[PDB]
Amino acid sequence: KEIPDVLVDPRTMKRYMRGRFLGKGGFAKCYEITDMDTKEVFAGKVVPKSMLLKPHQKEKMSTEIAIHKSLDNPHVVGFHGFFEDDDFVYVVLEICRRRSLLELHKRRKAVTEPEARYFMRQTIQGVQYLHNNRVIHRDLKLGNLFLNDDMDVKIGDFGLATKIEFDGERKKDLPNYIAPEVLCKKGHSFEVDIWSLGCILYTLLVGKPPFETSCLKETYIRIKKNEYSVPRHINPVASALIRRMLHADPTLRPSVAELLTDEFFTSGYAPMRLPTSCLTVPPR
Ligand SMILES: COc1cc(C(=O)NC2CCN(C)CC2)ccc1Nc1cc2c(cn1)c(C)nn2-c1cc(Cl)cc(-c2ccccc2C(N)=O)c1
Repeated sequence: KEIPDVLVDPRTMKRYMRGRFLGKGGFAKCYEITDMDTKEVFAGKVVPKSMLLKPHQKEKMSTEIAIHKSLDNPHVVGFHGFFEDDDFVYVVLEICRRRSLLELHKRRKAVTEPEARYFMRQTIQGVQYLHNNRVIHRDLKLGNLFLNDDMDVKIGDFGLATKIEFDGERKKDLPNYIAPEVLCKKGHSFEVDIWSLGCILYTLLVGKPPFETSCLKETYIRIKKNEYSVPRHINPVASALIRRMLHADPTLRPSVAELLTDEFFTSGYAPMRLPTSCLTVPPR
């Protein structure tokens, strides 16, 4: 079914002109949308109701919107309202004009140490806010680390995110870099996100995923067993941090707060801004 050229809500009663198709994710298709009065530009996820004909799936999306709406941080995707007409359910989000950290990784392979510091730093900051407000992301990947014209990392996609309700809650229900305890159904918590970060750091510094195999089932074996190695070519202080962040036992992975203070960040060069050049070539 045809998607409207102009998107109006009812709510805020603003008109959104559907512009260039940016891409797709699952059932969602994302278009660049411009505010018809203010000319301000946003990135609107478009989901058809036909995708959420089930009440079960319809929840997962209204769980996600619930959490995202409450968020407000320079390292999280700005949530800017949601609405629906009869055919589609729309979500209006912060435009990130430099794709994600994936497209960067694929085009760059291994990035330099001082870069990964900059990207980790920023990502871990937004992960902190998330944890401070009692949220777990649970599907942290390079495709979720969005970049804008300033090269700022801005965490997105909460389709597998939950918010903890009581003190020491352990979650059992239900992703890319899933932790061992997510697999063994032993019950997960805040420390699954640290594992994703440990992975991301690896993937960045090394140039390939740590549990990267051709077969899907093979991957799940690799993780459970704790089957990885950091190539000798990596800085010891960096491999060290990587190894802690990937520890088998959840209760020994570093806390979000303990990450920033770690030698890795505080030992070598850590630039405060990166040029757009980095999207294709190493910085000089
Ligand atoms: C303006 O900067 C952008 C350029 C491009 C780009 O280079 N597109 C090319 C893709 C291939 N086609 C053939 C030509 C155009 C994509 C997204 C941009 N910006 C952007 C995207 C955003 C957001 C904010 N800003 C938010 C918030 N969400 N998304 C978002 C969300 C989901 Cl679910 C999908 C996708 C998506 C768009 C394309 C490919 C892949 C994906 C993908 N699956 O991640 C994007």
